[PDB]
Formats: sequence, C-alpha cells, structure tokens
Amino acid sequence: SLPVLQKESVFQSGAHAYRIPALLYLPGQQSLLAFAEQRAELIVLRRGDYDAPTHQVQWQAQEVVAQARLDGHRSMNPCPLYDAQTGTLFLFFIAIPGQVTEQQQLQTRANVTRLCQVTSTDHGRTWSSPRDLTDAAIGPAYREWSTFAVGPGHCLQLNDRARSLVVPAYAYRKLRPIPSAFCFLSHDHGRTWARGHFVAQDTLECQVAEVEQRVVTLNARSHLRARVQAQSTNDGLDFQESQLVKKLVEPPPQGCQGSVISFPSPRPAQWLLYTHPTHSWQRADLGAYLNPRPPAPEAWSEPVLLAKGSCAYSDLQSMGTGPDGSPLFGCLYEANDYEEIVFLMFTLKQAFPAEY
Ligand SMILES: CC(=O)N[C@H]1[C@H]([C@H](O)[C@H](O)CO)OC(C(=O)O)=C[C@@H]1NC(=N)N
Repeated sequence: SLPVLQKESVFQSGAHAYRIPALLYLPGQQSLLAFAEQRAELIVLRRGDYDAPTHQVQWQAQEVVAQARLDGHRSMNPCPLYDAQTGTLFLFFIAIPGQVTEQQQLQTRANVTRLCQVTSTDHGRTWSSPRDLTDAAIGPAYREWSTFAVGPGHCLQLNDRARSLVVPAYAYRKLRPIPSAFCFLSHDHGRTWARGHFVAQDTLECQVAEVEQRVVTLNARSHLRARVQAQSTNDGLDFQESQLVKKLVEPPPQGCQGSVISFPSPRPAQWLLYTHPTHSWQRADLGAYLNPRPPAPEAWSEPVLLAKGSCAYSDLQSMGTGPDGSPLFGCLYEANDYEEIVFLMFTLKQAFPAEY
C-alpha cells in the first residue's frame, strides 16, 4: 500500500450493505459527493467537505437519494455529473422491475431496464423528481437490447462548443446477447438525450475521459484478459479506434469495473489516471495506473499499489492542486469482500514520485 493523505471508510456494511461507488468533485465548494447502492435497492449519498489545514475530508452524514427511484423498481449504478455551465447536478441510474434480474433479462431477452436521472441545483442537498428517459434516449433500439446500464461512476462533460454531457453506458445487443460500450449524449445541458454508437464487440461497464485535437478515450471492462480502450474523434458519437490494452489486466470471471479520469498535465494537455484491481485472478490489490502520453495505450504505466487485499469497483475524481503542489486525487473503492467502500486521497507526487 502507498502513503496517502487520507483513508477512511465513507460507507461500511454494518446495519446495511453497500456497493457500486460513485465520486464527484465540486471545485467551487471543494466538496466531494459519494454515491453508492444500498441494500440492489436504493442509492445513498454522502457529502464530505475537504479541509485544507488538516489535508482532510470531513464526511457529513449519509442520506437516501429518495427521488432517485421509480415505484416498484430498484435503483442501481449511480452516475453523477456536474454541469459547470449551468451548475446543475445530474444523477443518472438504472431502474429494474421488482425482483427481476440481469440474467433474467439476458436469458429472457425481454429488456425492462430503465434509464433515469434526477437533478439538484443546490448541490445534491435536495433532488428533482425522477425523469425516465428510456424511450426518448434509446428509441426503437430498445427492443434489440436484452438490457443495458450506465456507468457506474462519474460521467463526463466536454469542452466543445456546447459543453456537451457524455454518459458512459453499455448494452447487450442482439445479432445471442452481446454487450457493447457506448455513450448517451446531450448537447443542450441534459435538455434532450441522443444515443451514440457502439464500440467493437464485448465491452461492459466503462468510463470516459477527455484529452487534448480533442479526443474522448473510453476504458471498458471485457471478458478478455484485459481492458478495452476506445477513442472518439467526433465527441463520443463514434469511437472509431479500439484496442485491447494488455498492461491493463482484467480478473478471470467477466472482469471488474474500473475508473479513469483526466487531469492537468505537469508539462498533451492532460494525463490519465486509472484505478482497477491488479491481482491476476481475483478482485484484489487495487492499483493506480498513469498515462503521460494519452491516449497511447503503450504509454500506460505499471500499476502502483493503492490497497492490498480485496478490492473491487472504484471511481476516481481529480481534486485540483494538492499540498505538495502536485495533482490531488480522490478515490472511492469497494474493499473487504464488499463489506465497505473506502475513500482514498493522495497526490501525483505521492503515487508516482518518478513520472512527476
Ligand atoms: C446492473 C448490474 O447487474 N450490475 C452488476 C455488474 C454487471 O453484471 C456487469 O457489468 C455485466 O453484466 O457486475 C457486477 C460485478 O460485481 O461484476 C456488480 C453490478 N451490480 C450492481 N450494480 N448492483
């Protein structure tokens, strides 16, 4: 394990069970928003204020994102998104009928999953009513899908003309059900939602990052022994290029979700950071990977050990300049056989004292 600034558990599986973390930074108020699935069942949230003096994050009391649900459906895969332009907070998620499951939908081929979002204009303190965007965003294609999902994890807003909203997703499309990664795009600040195109075969949960002319790189889990990296030159509408990244291992089963963010290069305008279990055959040993010449896959560094032991899902968030003057990061990840979601806060200089 690497020397960090903070390591506290934001969610602990005691009187309840938590999974599928989601982190979101608010640069204006230097606050983090920690989302997670509670039991699926509901989506909880926990705001934690970053205190500069102690180089700490004081986490407030958690709460149930109540409106983030649909009667008779259970909520899953929280995907927070902050529109800097309008200062609107978006929380996407997936709603599934009562006890129905993924395998039930995959085997039955009867998609019943629902794409939703709630928004907050006072920083997730209170939320708008749920807006079911299924039909409008997916359209006819919905009948060709056995099921689909968003995130989990932070979404992405672009620096293009419209400051477009990008939401990573994947779906089991028919051709027998094959999963593919794609993005839901909004060029009107969430007003309306189009649906981008798919990547090469077999790609599940994924996250997107931007980098500078302007390409959106996607990192998705696969059933292969590695991660798949797709690049879009038309803002996520199409991901023309797609490669398997050998250095980015994926545990045996069907892989494990991962997280990728972009941040200000110390010297391309950005660099990429990526967290994922590094262990060879099991979900353990969460590692951090650095790409100093993005999107070049062969530019991916070796992982740096973040946490030894059982580590599954994760979500990263850039948090501006850290104490040592280098980039500061916030990492939300599942640990100890899903008995808790641990928060980690460290700097570039702390994780990669060489490439700095
Ligand atoms: C919606 C849903 O069923 N999400 C699954 C996810 C999913 O099965 C894979 O990405 C591909 O099907 O896998 C895993 C997983 O641990 O591999 C947990 C997620 N669980 C929850 N979000 N509750």
